Amino acid sequence: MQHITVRLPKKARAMIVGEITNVFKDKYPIADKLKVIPEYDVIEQDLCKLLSPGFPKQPLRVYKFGSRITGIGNRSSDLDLFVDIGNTFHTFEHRASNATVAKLRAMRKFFCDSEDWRLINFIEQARVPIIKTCHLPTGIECDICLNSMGFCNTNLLKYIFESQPLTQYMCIYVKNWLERCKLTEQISTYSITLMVIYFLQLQALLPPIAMLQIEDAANQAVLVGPWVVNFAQKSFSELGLQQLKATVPVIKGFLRNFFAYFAKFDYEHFLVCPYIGQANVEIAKIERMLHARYSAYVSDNPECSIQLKKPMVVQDPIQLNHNVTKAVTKYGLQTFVDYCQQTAELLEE
RNA sequence: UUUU
Repeated sequence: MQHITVRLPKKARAMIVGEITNVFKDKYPIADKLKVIPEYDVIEQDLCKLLSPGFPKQPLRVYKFGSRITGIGNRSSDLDLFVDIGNTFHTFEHRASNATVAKLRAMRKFFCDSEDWRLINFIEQARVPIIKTCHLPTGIECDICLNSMGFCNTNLLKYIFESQPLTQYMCIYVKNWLERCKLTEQISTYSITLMVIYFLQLQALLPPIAMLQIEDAANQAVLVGPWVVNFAQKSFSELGLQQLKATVPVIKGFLRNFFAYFAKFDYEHFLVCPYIGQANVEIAKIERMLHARYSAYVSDNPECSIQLKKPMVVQDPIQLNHNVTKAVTKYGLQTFVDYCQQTAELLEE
């Protein structure tokens, strides 16, 4: 039924037509508090204590990432953890190597055997293989991986959210909207975070990521494989970008325009592109617009170019070969677009 | 297809 709009779910409708204050009165203070709590040090220490003996004579470092750490989490959020065993931080594996899978396999029995951890799932077939486990002393669910890129984009999001808090409020709202619309199986919280970032770049409220990664005498790249993962941490004052105070009216107006924008976006020809950060970035052109390391990387890993023959293209701003929405279907996109359209209408005054 |  491509000729009928998919009706916005009632659970979402009640939240939209409900006051914007109710959305945040509790959620923003909680999310900001959860960026740093002492439980995370316990988890870190316990994870090192656990795994060290299993990898003697190898450096071991734990890096926390994901929605808790960036400031859009809630009490039921997982904590994402990158375990770096043997200085793997700067190694990129689009799909895990057999050596990486072997390390993850060896880690599994440690969580099983420890009374401090409940093994929930062992997912070795994923693009980013993970161990899902509950840290029992704190009750916090942890996703443990061997891939540094999530930590890298977390540090970027943190800089963005701290410099321009409107971004953080918007991501908390749209995260909740996605859950109430039952879209999470297709569109992740991370995907819509990038969409918020791109929308605000178009409003001159956030920099293009590429502009933060100019390579010259004063700035060199931190490379994870071919990807530039660092960025200049300049004040927005120096970048020439205004910094807004989030108020309920300001937030509501930006959300209305956000949903209006993605309701009318031409997903057939354009991609959401926070790297470039400019309007109307063509799917047909993006691959020729990236740094020379991208072309070299694909030339030597030809099945690892960005997947552009997909209904919806949202490019990760650091892992430039990753369309984070590659799993969205034609009907999933129609659903999202229809929900955006109806949400924009309900936010009008 | 499963982290971000």
